[PDB]
Amino acid sequence: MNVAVVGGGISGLAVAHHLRSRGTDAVLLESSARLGGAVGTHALAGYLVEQGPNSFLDREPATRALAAALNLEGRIRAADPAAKRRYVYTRGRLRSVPASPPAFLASDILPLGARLRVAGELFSRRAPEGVDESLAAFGRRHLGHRATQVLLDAVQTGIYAGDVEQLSVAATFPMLVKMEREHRSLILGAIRAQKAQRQAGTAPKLSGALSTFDGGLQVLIDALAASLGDAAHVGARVEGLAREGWRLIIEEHGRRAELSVAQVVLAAPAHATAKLLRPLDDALAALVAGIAYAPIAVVHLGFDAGTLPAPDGFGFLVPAEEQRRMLGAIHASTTFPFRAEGGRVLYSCMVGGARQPGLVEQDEDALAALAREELKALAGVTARPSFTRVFRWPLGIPQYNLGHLERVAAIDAALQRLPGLHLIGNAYKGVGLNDCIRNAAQLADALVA
Ligand SMILES: Cc1cc2nc3c(=O)[nH]c(=O)nc-3n(C[C@H](O)[C@H](O)[C@H](O)COP(=O)(O)OP(=O)(O)OC[C@H]3O[C@@H](n4cnc5c(N)ncnc54)[C@H](O)[C@@H]3O)c2cc1C
Ligand SMILES: O=C(O)c1cc(Oc2ccc(C(F)(F)F)cc2Cl)ccc1[N+](=O)[O-]
Repeated sequence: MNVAVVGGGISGLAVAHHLRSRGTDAVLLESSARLGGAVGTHALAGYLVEQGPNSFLDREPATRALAAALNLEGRIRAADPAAKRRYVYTRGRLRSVPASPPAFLASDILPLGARLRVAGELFSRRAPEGVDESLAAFGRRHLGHRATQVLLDAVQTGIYAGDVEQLSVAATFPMLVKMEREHRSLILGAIRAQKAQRQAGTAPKLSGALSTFDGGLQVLIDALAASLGDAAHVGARVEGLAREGWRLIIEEHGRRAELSVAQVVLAAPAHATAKLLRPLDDALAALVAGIAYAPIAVVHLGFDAGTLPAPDGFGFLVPAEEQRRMLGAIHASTTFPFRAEGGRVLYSCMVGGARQPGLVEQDEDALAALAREELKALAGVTARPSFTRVFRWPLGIPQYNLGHLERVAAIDAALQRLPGLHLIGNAYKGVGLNDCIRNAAQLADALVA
């Protein structure tokens, strides 16, 4: 009858909520003093600043179903007035990322032969057979070297803070690999997909717009916390589990307690879930423990109204070949004007990632100085900030590197030999908010069986 959920980030919260909304009592245990995990918005100095995540793409049904179940649909906010441009630092300046194929062919984002080579994606050679090919290898084959170096590397940085040479395209971009399987060429697949839809409606159509909530993504967290209420325990570290069924040893209020449930859902990060799995299956815990994370810091810089202009666009990204100490920045106030009061301008700068993890081990003063130097060199920002807030995440973002899918497949096969045990979270089948929520609901539905 009962389920324990371990971990209270978006995945754990969404699993417990979906179980309870279908009449399965779930208890959730969070080791921290607060729910949310990576998600957290802070009201400071006239800003709403985001701990980690800033937005979701309003294209996932599960996230809309969850907002509806939580009476949040009217609190969903779209991606700013202007602010539809993306920039990439390449060849000495911030350069606008073209949004259409005709704008791309006329653009200076890449040299002429390299743009012509992107059009030659029509003639892409077959994928290597039976090979878990990298993102960078995938790009060279489809796009050319220049487009991969600067453009695909940028896209990858904004989502995973990873290494383009190490990421599995099949794990990181399932839909690109599927289109490749069906159509070889991505351009061909798109032409054909447009033909298909243009040949022949109850619920409203999802815009795919870059979205958040009126008070940040904290609104979603506060709402899950209020929905679960007593069923979700804060400052409850799980330090053991074993068969009996399933018994959890919990450390709440500085003391030991025990809990007995029919089924356990582990929604903690790979390193923490591996620690719990070790006494049950050493080989399984090693698989789980082998999932790499990339460290990441966010440096928020607030500016008094008038001291600099409002930066155009959602933000910018910087390719690894540029050999810079910053990954990119939002443009938080341009994108979402409600997250800053009285004309104040907020940048949220991202530092670290897979290729420079050591920068995240620096102190906040040094990270703020780094962000200011880089923002000067790349964006031309000379003004002095009146606000500074640094968050460091050095358990960082899961890296779906070569061999990831076969790892997760072997993680799944080991879980079958352990009835009533289940994994969920950003480590396995999707890093983003939307993936976590969709995967969370899908597990919850399958448990009521
Ligand atoms: C800076 C950055 C920017 C991001 N931007 C975006 C973006 O804008 N869009 C997007 O879609 N995604 C974004 N993400 C990714 C996304 O936010 C995360 O993948 C997601 O929030 C992770 O949720 P989770 O529930 O799976 O894990 P977590 O949030 O890490 O939650 C796991 C929880 O389990 C707890 N725990 C660990 N051990 C125990 C224990 N033994 N007992 C009890 N509890 C335990 C931890 O305290 C933690 O709170 C971003 C991430 C980073 C950090
Ligand atoms: O969403 C992006 O792709 C984007 C992300 C940025 O910052 C990050 C946000 C989140 C992460 C994450 F998720 F990897 F932690 C990395 C970075 Cl560099 C900056 C700029 C952009 N952009 O499109 O112009």
